[PDB]
Amino acid sequence: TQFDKQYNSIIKDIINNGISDEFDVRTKWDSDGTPAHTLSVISKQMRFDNSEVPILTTKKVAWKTAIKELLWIWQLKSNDVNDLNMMGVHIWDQWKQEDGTIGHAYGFQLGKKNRSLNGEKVDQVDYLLHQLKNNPSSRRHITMLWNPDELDAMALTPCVYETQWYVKHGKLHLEVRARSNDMALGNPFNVFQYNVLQRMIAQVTGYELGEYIFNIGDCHVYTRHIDNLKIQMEREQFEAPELWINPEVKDFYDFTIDDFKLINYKHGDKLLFEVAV
Amino acid sequence: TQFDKQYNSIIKDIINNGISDEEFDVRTKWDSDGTPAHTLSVISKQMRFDNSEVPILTTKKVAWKTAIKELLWIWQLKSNDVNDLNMMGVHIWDQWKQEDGTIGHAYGFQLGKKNRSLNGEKVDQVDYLLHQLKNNPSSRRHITMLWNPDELDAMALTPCVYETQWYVKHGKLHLEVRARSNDMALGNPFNVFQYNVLQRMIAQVTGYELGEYIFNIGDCHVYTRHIDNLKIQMEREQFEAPELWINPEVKDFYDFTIDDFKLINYKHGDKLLFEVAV
Repeated sequence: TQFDKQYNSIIKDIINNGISDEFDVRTKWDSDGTPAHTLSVISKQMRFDNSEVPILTTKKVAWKTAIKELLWIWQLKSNDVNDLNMMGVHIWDQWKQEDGTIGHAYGFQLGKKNRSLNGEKVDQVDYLLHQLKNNPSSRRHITMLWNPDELDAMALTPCVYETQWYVKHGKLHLEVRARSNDMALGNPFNVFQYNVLQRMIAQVTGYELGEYIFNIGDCHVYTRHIDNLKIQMEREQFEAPELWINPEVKDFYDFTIDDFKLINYKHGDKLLFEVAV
Repeated sequence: TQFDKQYNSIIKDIINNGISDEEFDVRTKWDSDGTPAHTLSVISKQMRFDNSEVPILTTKKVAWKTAIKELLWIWQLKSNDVNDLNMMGVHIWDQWKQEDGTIGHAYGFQLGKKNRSLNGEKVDQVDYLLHQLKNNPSSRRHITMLWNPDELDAMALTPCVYETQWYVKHGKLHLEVRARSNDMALGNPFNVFQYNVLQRMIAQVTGYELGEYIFNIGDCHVYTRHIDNLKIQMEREQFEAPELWINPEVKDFYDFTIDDFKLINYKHGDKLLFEVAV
């Protein structure tokens, strides 16, 4: 089910069939100031049966950071970059508002007590966890970050803004969607990132692992990256590593960064891609 | 393209690889005998159309005039009032009206909520979308959302087709919608066609060529009692896709009326009955 396999397939597709954007996108390369151009494809999907962790081996993926951001969003449910800073992460400071938050985005949405459960207002994460055990057959296991009533109050809108869970035959399946995704930098980080969430949720609810589905709306690549991306497609692919999660954790809110450990993560080498600002 | 071919493919997929929910206590029941209405399903299904044909089912008839009427009520009128739908000669939503005659804060109510700031004025999801398609094409945020997290409990009923994403690339306007769950026998044919029409209405009033139409389904299923007829329908003779005519003179989204729509040469199979699940 290798991520390398499907990644390569999409990337190759975008290169030989992508649609170029130039009065469209203004993205000066933070390096020489020149404009960044993309090639994009619409509606792509990668499916994994969870027989292995979906992660890249042709290029190293920052697994630890993926999990720290994940926890900050889903567990702590905060929009405060400070909390994330205390976790040793600084990749969100560029969106830090006056109060240190990112407006009413990401974690803020997950923490709003807007669902009436047993006479009390509960948030999206709580409601879900409860309904996954006490109402598996439901066709409405949905988390939504794209709140239309507050899009203006968000220092930044989410790429991966939704997920739908399904309990089919004792198995927990997860489907997430990214409205936009940078295949070179953002994608690998996000695919692995949400698989961990599935594995976390499945453990605390007591379900076996179902299928993992990642949907991308606007699938794009920066032209400057194409050369390396083509080099990456020739790099050797190894067997997926093993992800260890503390089997003793039974409460979602009890997972810590220490409870996760990737085991035997063999990868390609350094091949960094420039970031466009 | 051809809705019939892709539809049959999903239906057959369900029949052969579906997973039932027979061991669960389901909220759905048969209106006839009250017994639990079980489904058989597949997860994550997508149907893509290049718009060289209007995606419509020919193996049985699709209630196209109601599809469009419903569309106008939700999108154009942005109404949650069932009485407005009644005046259009539709009574299928009557079962869902609360005392106030509205279906709560669902569908049209979300689309008509003035929540986006635009030129020092608050607009709704539809106005904002229309402006942005012309003024800010290429944005990766051309998204409408019916699934409002804050409003979920104040909705008489939760939407199946709850979102859309539009893509303007080289003049062509592309549309991708998503249904969280879709009953393949009764709701799907209706919903798919319905959204294609919305693509055409918008592409006409924004002056874009028709791009791809993509329909994604989360929980793709069929109710167990519908399998024998679905089996029949699959063996039926398919017909050439009809032609949809939309008044070429309408330049504004809100100027459309049901009369501006007319299907020409719509040939289809005989009546197939399907028990209603509640």
